[PDB]
Amino acid sequence: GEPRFVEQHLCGSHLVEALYLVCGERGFFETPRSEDWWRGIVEQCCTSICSLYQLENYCN
Repeated sequence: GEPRFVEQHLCGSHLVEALYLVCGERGFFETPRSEDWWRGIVEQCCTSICSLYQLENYCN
């Protein structure tokens, strides 16, 4: 029952800070992603709900 599996609404600064926390800047985000990739993250985490663990899998 780890808290990182609790889904929530990641919008605005919450989503930016969550990406810095679980995905980091070095590695995945060192290469710019696509606008469609960013559309899917906002859709799955801001419009819908996603967990920090689910967000980590988007960055592999």
